Formats: sequence, structure tokens, C-alpha cells
Amino acid sequence: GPGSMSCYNEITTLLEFDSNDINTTQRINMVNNVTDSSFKNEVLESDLPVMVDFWAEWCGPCKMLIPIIDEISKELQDKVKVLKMNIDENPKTPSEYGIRSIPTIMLFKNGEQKDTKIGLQQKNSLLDWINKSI
Repeated sequence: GPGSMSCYNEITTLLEFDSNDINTTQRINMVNNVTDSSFKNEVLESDLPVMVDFWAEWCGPCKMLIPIIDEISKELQDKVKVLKMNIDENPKTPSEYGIRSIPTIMLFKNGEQKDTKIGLQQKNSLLDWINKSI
């Protein structure tokens, strides 16, 4: 029958952006995400209590807790350091600390674990809880 012939074509692929990476000793004294190395390095070196929220965008109510933490972080900044850890960025994290579920709130103090709480918590709940643990 008819020779089913089809020669495939190709187009040159180009790059968008360049490569760049920098790092300096700046204080992590602000609500942000930390990476696994920096997590231990900074958190386990913080004498003052640190609240770490292990999160992911596939939760749902993240959109709420971001403003909640946005406001509360500055309230706690003096006493308790609000820090975030995405389970996408640090896949070893939820295995190490047995994070089955999200948000999720985990309390540290001098790098030592105080208490843990899973689920969505509001401003008053967060404050109330961490003040019980510290």
C-alpha cells in the first residue's frame, strides 16, 4: 500500500535566564522559608524559641495562614521566631520529623522540640499554643 513516511522536524531551543547563586551571613530574624542545612544551622543555634511551620501549597487554606502569620510574626518576632519550611523544598524534612500532615506548627527552643500541632490555627490559637510551649 502507500508508504507511510513522515520525516520529523526540529527547532533550536534557546535559554531564557543566566545562572547565579550568592549567599552571605545575614540574620534570618524574619518570617521566611529556610533550607534543610540552614534550618538546623540557624534554628538549632537559636537560643530563643523558634516556631517552624512545615507547609505546602496543596493544603488549601494556606492563603489564610499567610496573612495570619504575616500579622502575628511581627508580634512574636521579639520572643518567638516564626520560620517556614516547605515539604516540597525539603523532602527529607517530613520523613525526619514524621510530618504526615500540614500546615503544620512545630515548636523549637534552643533547637529542642517543645510541642507540635497539626491543622489550620488562627492568630489567637497560634499565640496561645506557642506561649504554652515556650
